[PDB]
Amino acid sequence: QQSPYSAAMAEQRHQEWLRFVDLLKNAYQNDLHLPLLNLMLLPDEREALGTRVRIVEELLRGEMSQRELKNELGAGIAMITRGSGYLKAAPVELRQWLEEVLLK
Amino acid sequence: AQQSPYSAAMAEQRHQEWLRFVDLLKNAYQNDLHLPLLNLMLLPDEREALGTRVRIVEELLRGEMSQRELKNELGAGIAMITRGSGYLKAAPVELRQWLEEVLLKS
Ligand SMILES: O=C(O)Cc1c[nH]c2ccccc12
Ligand SMILES: O=C(O)Cc1c[nH]c2ccccc12
Repeated sequence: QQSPYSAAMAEQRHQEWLRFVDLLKNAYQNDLHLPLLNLMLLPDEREALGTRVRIVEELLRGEMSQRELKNELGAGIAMITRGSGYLKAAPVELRQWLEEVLLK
Repeated sequence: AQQSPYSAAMAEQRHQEWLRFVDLLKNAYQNDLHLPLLNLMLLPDEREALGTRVRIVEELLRGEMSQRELKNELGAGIAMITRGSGYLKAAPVELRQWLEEVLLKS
């Protein structure tokens, strides 16, 4: 069970995360998101984000086989399992929107 | 061409994929879906790293925190500070100046 120490540190990390999220929100409103994201994310991390969008899209579409996900997107079985679990755990508003925007 | 066709084709596919992510997140913010989208797209440790990198950038721009404090408070050793400082130097000055206004506002 978490202690006051661990709870304090977790809340501090949460606030730091929200500060990043808000900084990026504002960057988008001032057309500075692209250079901000180049500063805050390494190239391989940006590549991972682009690929993960594809994985999510293709999991929702349901047409690509597991072998095709691996060959085309580099997503092996464990990554598909994790990604599927993230989708299942996402709030309904996010899943509905992703279906609307990624499969349109 | 700057790159051979194999490398160029893969780079342009990655670029298109990146822009798709950027646009998706742009719209998520507008729809108040940014938090769940980022929880889907980033692992917990990756989210923590982004929170910490904001603090490193802030403290590098502020100039007050020492090298030892950067390591002991923010996990940033000498090499990481050098890398981060290099990213700031490479960024457009417009971004740097905006970061100073936002992050050092107080
Ligand atoms: O260089 C790294 O290890 C990751 C990284 C990406 N953007 C940064 C900004 C400040 C400090 C570290 C990083
Ligand atoms: O599970 C991972 O290794 C990384 C990851 C985070 N969000 C994802 C969405 C889809 C596929 C993989 C990931």
